[PDB]
Amino acid sequence: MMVLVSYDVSTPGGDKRLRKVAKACRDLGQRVQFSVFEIEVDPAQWTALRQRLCDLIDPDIDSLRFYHLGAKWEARVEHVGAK
Amino acid sequence: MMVLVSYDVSTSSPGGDKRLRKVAKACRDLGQRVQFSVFEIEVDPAQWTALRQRLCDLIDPDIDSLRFYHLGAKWEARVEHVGAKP
Repeated sequence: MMVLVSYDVSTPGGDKRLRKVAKACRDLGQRVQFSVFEIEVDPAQWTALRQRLCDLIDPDIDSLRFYHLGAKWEARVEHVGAK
Repeated sequence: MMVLVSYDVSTSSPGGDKRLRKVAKACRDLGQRVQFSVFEIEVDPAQWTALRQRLCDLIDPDIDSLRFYHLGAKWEARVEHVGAKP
C-alpha cells in the first residue's frame, strides 16, 4: 500500500533527524520532496516503519503526517517545478 | 474533494519566506495549513483549477516544487498526525 509521509522538522539537530528518517525510508519508498516520502509497504512493514519514524523524530517540535493514497494514486499526483 | 498541497521551498535562495507566505495566503480561505509547508484544501473542481493556477504562478519552479495529491474525500486517506501541532 502507498502511504505518503510528510515530515515537518524543526529549524537544532533537525538536519540529523531528517537524515535518519530519510535513511529509514530509503528501501521502502521514494523521497519526492525534501521532507516528503511516497512509501510502498505492506501492513506488517508499515507497522515496523511507522514505529521507527515515531522513535526517530522529536514529537515536541517535529510532526509527521501519514496519508493513505490508495490504489492508482499515480494518476492523482501532479508535480510542478524542480526535481 | 480534498487536494493535499506540499510546497518544497528553497532555503538556499532568497525570497523563499515571502513565497511560502504568499502560497499560504492563497490557501487560507479554502484549506488548512496542517504543517509548515503542507495544506489540506477542500475544493470543488473549478475552485481547484483557480487555486492551482495561482500556486503555480507564485512559486519559483526553478528552485521550488509543488506536489498536488487528489485525495478524494479526506476520510478515505485515513490521515494520522504524530507529534507537534504548531
